[PDB]
Amino acid sequence: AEIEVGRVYTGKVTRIVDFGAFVAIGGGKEGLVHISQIADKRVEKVTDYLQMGQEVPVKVLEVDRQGRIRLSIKEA
Repeated sequence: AEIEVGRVYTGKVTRIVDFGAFVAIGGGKEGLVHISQIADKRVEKVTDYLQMGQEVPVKVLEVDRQGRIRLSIKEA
C-alpha cells in the first residue's frame, strides 16, 4: 500500500538516459537519477554512475503532485 516519505530507499538501476538516468525501487514505485542527480562530483556521464544492475542507496527527497518519486542518490 504505497509508502511513506522521509524514509531511505535502495534505488536499483532499471533504466538510464543520455540526459540523465532512471531508477526504480520495486513495489510499484521508481526513482530517477537524472543527469543533475548523482554525486557532488560532476557526473557529466550518467551511464558512469548508473549501471544496469548496480543498486545504490537513496533518500525519498519527496514527491510533488506529479507523482514523480524524487529519490536522492547518496554517494555510491
